[PDB]
Amino acid sequence: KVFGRCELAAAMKRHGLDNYRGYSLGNWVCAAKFESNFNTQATNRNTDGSTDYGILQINSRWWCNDGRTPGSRNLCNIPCSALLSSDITASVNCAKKIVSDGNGMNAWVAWRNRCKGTDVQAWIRGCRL
Ligand code: NA
Repeated sequence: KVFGRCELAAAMKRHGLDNYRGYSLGNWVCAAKFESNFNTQATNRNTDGSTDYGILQINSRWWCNDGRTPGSRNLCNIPCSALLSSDITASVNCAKKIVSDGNGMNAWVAWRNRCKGTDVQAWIRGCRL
């Protein structure tokens, strides 16, 4: 599923991401824009053999099982395919664990490089929230 900007903002707010660990909803929408272009089915293979999955490009090295990332963990206790669903529940629940990990949203390269320090509220501007 490819979400609209305001459609994703509404879904993330319903699932409790607005101000989760102090990160405003615009931070999460900005991260999803630059990680996946709002596409739940996005996948990207990394140099280390791990893969990034879904709207927030969550990595198989630590967070999910994809059956082909040797010596990796599954800290969200999910198959990586769960992160590709039209329903963002699994991605949101796993993102909450990731952002609690120590480096906050710096865990998302696209957030650090393209969202951090910018007018992230622009990403929810005009939305009926
Ligand atoms: Na894994």
